[PDB]
Amino acid sequence: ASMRILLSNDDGVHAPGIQTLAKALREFADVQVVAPDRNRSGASNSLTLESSLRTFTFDNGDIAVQMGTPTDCVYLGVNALMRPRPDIVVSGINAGPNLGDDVIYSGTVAAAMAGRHLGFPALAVSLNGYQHYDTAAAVTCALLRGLSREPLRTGRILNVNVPDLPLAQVKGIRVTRCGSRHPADKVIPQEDPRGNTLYWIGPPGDKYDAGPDTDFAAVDEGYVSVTPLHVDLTAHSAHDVVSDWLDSVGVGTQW
Amino acid sequence: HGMASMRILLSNDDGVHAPGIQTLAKALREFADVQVVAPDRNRSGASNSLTLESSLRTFTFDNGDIAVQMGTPTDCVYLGVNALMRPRPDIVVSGINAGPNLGDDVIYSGTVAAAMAGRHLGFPALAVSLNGYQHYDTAAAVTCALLRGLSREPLRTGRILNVNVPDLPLAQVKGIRVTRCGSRHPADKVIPQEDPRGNTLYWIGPPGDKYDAGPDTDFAAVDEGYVSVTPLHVDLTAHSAHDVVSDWLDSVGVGTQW
Ligand SMILES: [Mg+2]
Ligand SMILES: [Mg+2]
Repeated sequence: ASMRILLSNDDGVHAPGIQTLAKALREFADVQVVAPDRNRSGASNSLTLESSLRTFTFDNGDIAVQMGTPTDCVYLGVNALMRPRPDIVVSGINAGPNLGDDVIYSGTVAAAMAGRHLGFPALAVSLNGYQHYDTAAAVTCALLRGLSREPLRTGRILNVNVPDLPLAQVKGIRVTRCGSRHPADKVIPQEDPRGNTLYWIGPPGDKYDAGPDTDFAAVDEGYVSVTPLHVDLTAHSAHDVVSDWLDSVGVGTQW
Repeated sequence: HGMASMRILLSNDDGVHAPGIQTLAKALREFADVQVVAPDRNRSGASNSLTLESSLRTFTFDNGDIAVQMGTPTDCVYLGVNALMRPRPDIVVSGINAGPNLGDDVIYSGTVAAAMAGRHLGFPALAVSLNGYQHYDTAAAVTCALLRGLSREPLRTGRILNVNVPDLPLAQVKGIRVTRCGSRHPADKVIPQEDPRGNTLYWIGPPGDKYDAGPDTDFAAVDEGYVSVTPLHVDLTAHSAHDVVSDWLDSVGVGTQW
């Protein structure tokens, strides 16, 4: 009768986002934290395959995985560290948005995606700023109460982006689709003291597809954005064009 | 016709030293202008990860190959396209990977991620994976064929092609199928291993069993000795769930007062 939540993030176990959320969730749910030991923004859906992973348990039960990715954390949490397995994965609250085509790089999104085969759809929660963690926590709690009110029948992952506003100013929720950007192109070089050039990944590309039905627009307008995600990367609409193309260029056929 | 008619950024996730990338490099160099930009070590499992908290250093080998030190496959393509290469590449080719990248494994794949990073270029990017370790020459011939195809006629729709090659002599490959990604059961094994001081450390276990591996899937194509070609995109939206999620929110009163 009580929800059992595996809580992770990509900011790391000590981040205000995850700690604020953990506090809110523990009011009405059982919560196990399994999270990276440090900041893994940009970890996307990476997994540690070449080495075994070391865990550390804090006094309050929180588990940190040393050099663990967000996916590593959920993998260990679901398969080894929680008995019995969790009802759900919640990942967040992230410091900063996970919108549009940025989502494939997101560690926060990835931890949620790793929980896609559990009893409840996974939640990835990101704040569009750094101030109103309480607002994002309230939205998450509402969603979780929601999921115990009626089953959500389709969608294994919800990507939630919350405006960085006091709760009273959040206008509502929009169900959205992922927008997109032009390709990022600006690298930031910086010389080391020996005059060798090192390279920083620069800013994202300008918004391309950010119209009224997108996650970008919803957040800009002061709404919580909720996008259902899946892991199928197939571009189904391209099927026939590719097939005809192959025949036309004679690849895979003699004639 | 043409020893260097196409400019290729060649990357992988196994790293610059991998036989799969070196075999492919030799094959591509017969007709293309090839620049290798790849990880300095095996980054299998790197998915679409990228380095944000630190700057990246490059290392150039004697043959002109570039490794990005501690670089992920996405780092390599991002840097290769945006800073390192002149002229810029016409296309990204990622591979040949030692091992399959099929079904829902693709989102965790460093090989696929490199190709995905080149999706905005003149030609659609290729990720190329061999279903095993032996017949790199087979995967190379298949890759060369696709590239020659792209120079004969441009591909209209589809920005990334995920190519899986059966580990067979070329003569035994039956043909080519355009496929969709299948999917697996979740991996569920954790392999514990005590360190010298008695601490338990954990290894990620093997992939789950195939779940969706029917006749239209990448899994089935490879299993019956065909090259699988799946067009991929980066849009993670489950568009078919939109109405269900909307109706659901309303029915549970989340986001509305009533
Ligand atoms: Mg983060
Ligand atoms: Mg690999």
